[PDB]
Amino acid sequence: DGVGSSSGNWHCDSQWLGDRVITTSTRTWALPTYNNHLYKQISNSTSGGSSNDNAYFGYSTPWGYFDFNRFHCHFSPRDWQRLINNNWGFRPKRLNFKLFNIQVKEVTDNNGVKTIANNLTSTVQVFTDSDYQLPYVLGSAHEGCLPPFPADVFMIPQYGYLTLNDGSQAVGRSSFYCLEYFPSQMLRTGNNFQFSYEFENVPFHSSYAHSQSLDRLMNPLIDQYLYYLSKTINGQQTLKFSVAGPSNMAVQGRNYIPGPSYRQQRVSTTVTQAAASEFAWPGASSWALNGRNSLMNPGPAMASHKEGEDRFFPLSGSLIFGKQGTGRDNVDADKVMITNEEEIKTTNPVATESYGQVATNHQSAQAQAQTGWVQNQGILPGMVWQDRDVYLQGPIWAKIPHTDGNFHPSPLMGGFGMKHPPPQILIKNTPVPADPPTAFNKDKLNSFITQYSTGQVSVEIEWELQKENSKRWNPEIQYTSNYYKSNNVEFAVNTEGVYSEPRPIGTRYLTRNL
Amino acid sequence: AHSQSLDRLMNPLIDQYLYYLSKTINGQQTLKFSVAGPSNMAVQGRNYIPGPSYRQQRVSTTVTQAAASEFAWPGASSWALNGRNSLMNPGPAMASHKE
Amino acid sequence: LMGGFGMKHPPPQILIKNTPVPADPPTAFNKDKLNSFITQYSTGQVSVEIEWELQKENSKRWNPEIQYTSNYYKSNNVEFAVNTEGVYSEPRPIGTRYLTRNL
Repeated sequence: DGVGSSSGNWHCDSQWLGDRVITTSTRTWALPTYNNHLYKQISNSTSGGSSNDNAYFGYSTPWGYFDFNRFHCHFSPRDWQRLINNNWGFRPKRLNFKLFNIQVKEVTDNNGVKTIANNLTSTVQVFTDSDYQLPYVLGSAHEGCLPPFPADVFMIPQYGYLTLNDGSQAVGRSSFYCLEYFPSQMLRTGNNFQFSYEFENVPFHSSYAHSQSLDRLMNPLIDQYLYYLSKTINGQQTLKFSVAGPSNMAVQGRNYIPGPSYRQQRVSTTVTQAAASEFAWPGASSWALNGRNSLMNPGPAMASHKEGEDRFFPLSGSLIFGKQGTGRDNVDADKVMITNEEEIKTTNPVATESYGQVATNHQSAQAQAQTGWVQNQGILPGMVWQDRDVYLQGPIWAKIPHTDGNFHPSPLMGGFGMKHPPPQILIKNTPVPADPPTAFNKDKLNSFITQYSTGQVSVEIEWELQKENSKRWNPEIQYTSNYYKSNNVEFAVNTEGVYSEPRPIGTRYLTRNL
Repeated sequence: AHSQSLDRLMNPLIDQYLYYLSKTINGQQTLKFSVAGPSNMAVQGRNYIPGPSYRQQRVSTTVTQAAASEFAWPGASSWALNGRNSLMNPGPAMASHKE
Repeated sequence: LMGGFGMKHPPPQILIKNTPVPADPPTAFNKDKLNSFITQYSTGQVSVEIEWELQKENSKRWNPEIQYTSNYYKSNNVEFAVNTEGVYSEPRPIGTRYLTRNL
């Protein structure tokens, strides 16, 4: 429109209908100039790294991008509490995104002092990768998302991507992408940008915990009409059979079995434990691709620990969040928040235990029957399992890789897997050259006016709800704040205005039968 | 042919908001955690993992290699059906060799 | 208890704030919330119009009523006016109960 007219209003609210909840969040963003308007080839050689498992090749772009792939970007703690305490499931339906109130500033430095002024004629470029023609980086748990607290002003992360690499070198199959080779809208201070997106059909997330275990689905009062091998010896091959009943539930015939497993090493959170060695990488569970070892993290959805063993967690089978103010490198256990998936112990195997035992020979009068531990078990017919729970500060969705085949493409870090997820939204400040020389020079200009941009961003997502119809008589487990006095209110600001999330919040508090 | 690898789908410029177990000992169970970022891509959390496998024995096409035994059948990867051994051929789709 | 009209739904609170305008951010991404802002303030005009309903007096009282009135006697300043330095002052509290009616 014009310089003196706002191009949008501040929309931040949650609307709770019967089977739907609509979340709207608005944030103020700041966008600097990245790479000084240049594309730069990057690799482990340019970052000084030399281990082959950490080798890479790719490019850093002068473009930024908008990321809102975390639940706390849309749900307040109270809204999250309502969702998890009142619904058996939820899933995103549609998306509305807006950019408005664009403000481009120029920075001039004379001597140790910088002056900031408006550049009303400068432009900012925005486009969406609706055709998914660029590498998708929103499927990784990267920082730079919209802040959970609406009052926080955030910096737009720089967009970068990786391609095929051989050590620090590239190959002929490696691809280079120029983001200026895409049509993009150019916005001055009076312009705004908006688009709508429809989520593809995805299953409802399981925001419930099973009230029954897979091995306890039988009637505890009635025998089965099936027999099991009880005895074998007299005290001669004396085969004896008995009815499987309530007194021996472990040997009863069952129609379904627990889901797959990929065993994790076990770590205790108890201080004054002596470790026998440094094992964080040597003892790690891991998968190899083209000679590169990657850590299995978080791996298949498995129960974090057995009943009563909350002190143990899988070495890399659980999401680890950092508390507010936590450092980047080598922080203590009390500075991080270790999530656990104990709710899925009713259907999924324990992460730090073998799946089971399998016969490994033919027993005879000369050879005793032998069994072997199954540390990793693939998918078998009749298996049932629960996917990893999602969290308030955890990811929402991920892009299913474009491959010939996949099985249960639920993101392993939690969330909804989609072939066509919300498109990447890329933003960049248009370069503004400084005064050029009065004589023609064919070289590309390298002198630009120092600029940055700021504005507001709004994203609205409609969520579909799956209401609970339980006939359970006794009250359910519910997420609740603790009344006991404390120096600060949980999920609030401190005396210095710092917002903090004191604990990870799952979704599985209500119960339903298996 | 894919222009990206499954273990290199992250942004090479931005850290993850997830932590991994870095250290354990002092040099006492001293648990230490660090942010998974571009400097250590191998330990970053990932949503998808490579497909299944059924390991094959490795053969070199280079002449003047000495083999330790006749292994074309004894070293073979194989599946059994009703007491009959059949060669795993060509088996699951797997990369023929490393880079 | 301090005087006035009690309402379950009084005039709503009107809240106003200057939108923060960040200063120049660093050229390398940092996940922390921005703490460098351009120093700003805002000014403008505000208008409020209120319609009041009146209850007229229908007294049959014969003698004149008590009325609030200014005092004619000379003074250095006019009551409810500005001083020589332009300072406006309210010299006394003024109630509302001067007219009379039967009990």
